[PDB]
Amino acid sequence: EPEPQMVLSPLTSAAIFLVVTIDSGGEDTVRDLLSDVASLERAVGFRAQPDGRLSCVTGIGSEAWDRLFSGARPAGLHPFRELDGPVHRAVATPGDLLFHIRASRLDLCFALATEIMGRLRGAVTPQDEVHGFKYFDERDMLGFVDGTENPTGAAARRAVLVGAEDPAFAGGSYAVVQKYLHDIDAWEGLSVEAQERVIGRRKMTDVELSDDVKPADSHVALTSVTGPDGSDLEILRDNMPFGSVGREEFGTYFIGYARTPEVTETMLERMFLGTASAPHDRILDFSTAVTGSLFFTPAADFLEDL
Ligand code: HEM
Ligand SMILES: [Mg+2]
Ligand SMILES: [Mg+2]
Ligand SMILES: [Mg+2]
Repeated sequence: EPEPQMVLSPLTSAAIFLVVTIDSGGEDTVRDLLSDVASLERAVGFRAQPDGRLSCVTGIGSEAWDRLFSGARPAGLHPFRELDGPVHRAVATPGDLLFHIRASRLDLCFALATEIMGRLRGAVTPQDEVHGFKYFDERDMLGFVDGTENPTGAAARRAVLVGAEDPAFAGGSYAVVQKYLHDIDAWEGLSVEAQERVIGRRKMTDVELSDDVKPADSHVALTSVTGPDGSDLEILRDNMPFGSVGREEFGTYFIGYARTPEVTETMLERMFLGTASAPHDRILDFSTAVTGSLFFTPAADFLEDL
């Protein structure tokens, strides 16, 4: 019965991440926009189907939820949890609404962002806006393939969609965003083999390092999580490169979706606070988080019915 938003998108070479705060008294304008956001997605995207692949996933933050709605809330919806590691910090930054806009073309993303922001004029203040672009063969700004071990099909739906554990919000998901900037000069001072040690995969061929070679403080080791029952705890990432050459800004826009924030926050805790065998994730020695926000992306029928 409950239809998910397009959390599980086919691959898209362009994206706009829009994060805004809701102004005092902007709630009615926001509720009106939420009830139309699927209609606007069809209005912009339909004429470019099937290759356009335009979608918007709309998220609401914990504080914004309690300003917009009354009664029961999604069981896991809280402000992003700031992590204060001995070396690396995951900052919490303002954000009430997320529009995760993806397509095969930036123009479609741009036109939908314009229609959305057009309707929210006078009710919201811009916080963050990133225009993301596919970078060669699905690489990120560190020169590694990014997305390889994402779950797909049924395994992806089981990892990202709320079900019987929170029935009133079935078909929703939890999105965590962090905008990362990379120290490309420091990164380029490492050999390819030193970089592979940091990530935990081979750079050109994208083959995972063997169990006896993969460092405990590699990115892949610390973001590989097995639950008590033995099965892998997974998230769905759609990381997007961005930047500005004049400002020497070379970034990764991280977005991770999970059926509970506990899986994503377990990964972040291992990365920023480490484990018995790792001080922290070596990727953070080349990567600074400058935002951090958590959102609930409800079933599409929750937004339509407002
Ligand atoms: C800081 C910028 C980031 C970059 C540049 C980055 C890059 C990558 C790369 C290159 C891989 C290996 C290929 C793949 O399977 O996708 C990877 C894997 C992964 N990343 Fe990250 N990542 C970043 C942040 C994060 C964060 C913040 C999390 C979680 C909160 C995360 C979770 C994962 C997971 C779950 C995998 C799959 C590991 C596995 O099961 O094999 N990443 N990432
Ligand atoms: Mg990609
Ligand atoms: Mg530099
Ligand atoms: Mg694995």
